[PDB]
Amino acid sequence: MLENIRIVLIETSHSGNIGSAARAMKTMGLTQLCLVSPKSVDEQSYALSAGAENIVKNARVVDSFDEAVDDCSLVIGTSARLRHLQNTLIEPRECAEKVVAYKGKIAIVFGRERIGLTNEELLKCHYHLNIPANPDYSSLNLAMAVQLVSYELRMAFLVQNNKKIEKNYPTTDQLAYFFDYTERIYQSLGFIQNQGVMRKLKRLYYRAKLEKNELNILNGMLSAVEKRIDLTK
Amino acid sequence: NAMLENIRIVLIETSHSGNIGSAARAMKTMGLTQLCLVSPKSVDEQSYALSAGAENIVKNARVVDSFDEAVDDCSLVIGTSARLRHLQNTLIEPRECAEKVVAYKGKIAIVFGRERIGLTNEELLKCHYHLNIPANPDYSSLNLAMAVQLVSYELRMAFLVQNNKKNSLSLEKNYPTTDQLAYFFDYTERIYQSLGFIQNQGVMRKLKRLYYRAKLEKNELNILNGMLSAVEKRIDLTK
Repeated sequence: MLENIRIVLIETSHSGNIGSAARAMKTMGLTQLCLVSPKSVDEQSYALSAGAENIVKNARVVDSFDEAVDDCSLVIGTSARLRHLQNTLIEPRECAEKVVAYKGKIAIVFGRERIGLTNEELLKCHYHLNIPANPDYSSLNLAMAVQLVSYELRMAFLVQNNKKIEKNYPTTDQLAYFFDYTERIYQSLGFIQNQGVMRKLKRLYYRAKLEKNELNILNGMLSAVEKRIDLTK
Repeated sequence: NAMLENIRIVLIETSHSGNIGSAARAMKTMGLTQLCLVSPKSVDEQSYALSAGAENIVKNARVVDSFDEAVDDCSLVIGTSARLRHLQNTLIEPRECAEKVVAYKGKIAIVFGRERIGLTNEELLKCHYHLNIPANPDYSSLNLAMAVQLVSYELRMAFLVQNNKKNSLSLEKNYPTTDQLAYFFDYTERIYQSLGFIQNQGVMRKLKRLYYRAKLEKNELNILNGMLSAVEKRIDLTK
């Protein structure tokens, strides 16, 4: 379900925004709202929720970011395209596709009304979600950003349910391990000297859509090489 | 630039003057600039306040008394609507809708009907397509600003994907030759037989299948040949 997604708002300054976000969530089928030290949750939150009062009432209220995301193994924060976030920057479409496919708890984290998220809060996210926007005017209202992300989450959920089609292949930990395994070895061999190799390698292996059998063989090859490396220090 | 400027956003009878502001803001975040109001109930400081830096859009908005004037000079007209069964032939959702707008060689009005009322029979008949936003069946009413934000966003995404297309087709005239890939397979074989990994021809067969299915780029082949050389140097250093 959309039930494993927690929507987290950090220090919402305007209490109406919380109602608007509850409404936007409910409109798309989301329910789990989390507020990290909201400035206030009040009659204005309840009024703007307009039928989504249940989402507001059931909101988890916590005093910290870490508390908000304590049992989520995937954490995504909304961000501007800051230079230092370039390797983990993603957009809502790809994000929605990642999320709907994820096994486990996911938190999507929206920052403060003007400021967004601090770098320290950003460091606590695995991916950084950027909404493509007018470069001259690229900050959304907090509830509208939630509305758009909630909307791509439902588009992705529906597309997936249109097939539920079905094919057992390779699981994502098996594959990310294949990467790390590949990275360790070829780094050891003097070959990998930056991220570029591992970027092309994943772009290739996705395209191929490795069968479980194929992952097996590429894995046995790593081991055979490791044996020789390990049998040479 | 923007061919987002050939798109007029029309808001039918807005109520709270703040809603005009919140819609102008949503538009500006996505690069839309043309706003038209039909008989707004009121426009005042709140229309400006809620625009949050999108005042220009509110200042320049048209204000008319009729749907006909509101869509003057637009030959593609899209009205938002509930999933009304009698409109089944012309109902579309925001993704398909944006692809059509973006390929439309003329001016387009997208008309946002009144919250929880929609458009009249006459107004619906005057739309070429009817735009419904997939939503919770149990709670499907977007307020005005939410609806404009989402349609504007799909519009911008349609615009970007179309402009990414116009560039990238020219941008992979480098695929390896048959002999290059073949050389790579014999090289993989030799090396992995040298290791003591290969015992039967099935490994190579499955590998060719994999790599042919992949359709290796020349630079990908380069990397993979580079790994085999990396492994080779190590083998050649042991014995």
